[PDB]
Amino acid sequence: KISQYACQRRTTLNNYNQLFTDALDILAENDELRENEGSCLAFMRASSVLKSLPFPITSMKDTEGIPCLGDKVKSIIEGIIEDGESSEAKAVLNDERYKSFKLFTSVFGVGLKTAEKWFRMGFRTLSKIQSDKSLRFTQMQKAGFLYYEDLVSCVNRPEAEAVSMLVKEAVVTFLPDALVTMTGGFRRGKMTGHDVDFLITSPEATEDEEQQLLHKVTDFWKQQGLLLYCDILESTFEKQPSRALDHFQKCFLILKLDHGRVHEGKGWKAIRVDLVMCPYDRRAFALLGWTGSRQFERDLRRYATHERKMMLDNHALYDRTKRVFLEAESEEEIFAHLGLDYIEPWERNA
DNA sequence: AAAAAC
DNA sequence: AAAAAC
DNA sequence: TTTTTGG
Ligand SMILES: [Mg+2]
Ligand code: NA
Repeated sequence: KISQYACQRRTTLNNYNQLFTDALDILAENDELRENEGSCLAFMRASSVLKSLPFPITSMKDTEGIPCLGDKVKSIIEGIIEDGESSEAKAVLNDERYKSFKLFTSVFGVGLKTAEKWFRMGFRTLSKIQSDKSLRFTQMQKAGFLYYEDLVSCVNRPEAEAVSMLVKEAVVTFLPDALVTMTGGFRRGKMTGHDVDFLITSPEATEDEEQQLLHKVTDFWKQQGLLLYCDILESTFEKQPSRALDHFQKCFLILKLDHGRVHEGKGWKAIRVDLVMCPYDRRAFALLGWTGSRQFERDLRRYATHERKMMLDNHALYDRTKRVFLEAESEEEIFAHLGLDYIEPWERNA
């Protein structure tokens, strides 16, 4: 029997139903842009269960017993089996509101609100936006346009590994005992990604040392002419669990990666890097949260509430019946507390 | 406000 | 048919 | 959009 929760499935990078999940991913993106939460969530769950399957869907009998697939999803599956394409998703791909949303949000610093504001102002290309004498861009959007070609072209495992070394070298200069862990998609065994995420924690660090680290590291890169963009968000952490973002201290950077650190034109590459500074006692929760994937986390939180009367987030796990916070030194302990079998990072690609 | 994250 | 999906 | 409706 296949579970409706991504956290009770193994989802590797081997997808047998990519023609189906591409269509569902487009329809989900279309409902996410039109804000429609309900439909959007059902398509992501459908697309997610299909990625977990150890076989391709060739007939409608192949959908029997698979959760998450209702009358609409089955109609899209039946459409792809017949013509080999989705008329529903092809419609969305030719739709100007989607093309424009996909294009505008692809800029670093432009989200759903700016993309819609621009689409309603009659804009359809990034060229017309930059040429427009009236528009005023945020320091973030100015960075996003200035390094667009570098950011829109995915980062790879040699580059991510070159960034990891660079991050580690900067951190251990200020905190020798610091543990730096590459999270996100790369930790899930991905070959490519848009950014490289990191989790920094230090057992021997003082409270002042934890707060001043991201400033010490970013100014160090600024002095070396490597910092292209920087935004440090201060910690709001305590801790009341609620039914988003993390309260950990973090920063969103664009780093200059010299080609000589990887194995040309510029001699460097603009790379989007996220650094998350977390207290040592909360490290497993932060590592479980920043590893992802989005759907895996959503289902970990969903399973915890609905099947266990527990509240999980990036900071802690709370048992609602025992009225106590559950302590964990590893991701394996969080899974244990939840009553789940451990899922390896490269099996969380839901 | 809006954006940045899995 | 109506509602909640954390 | 899917699921649940006294499961
Ligand atoms: Mg990432
Ligand atoms: Na964006």
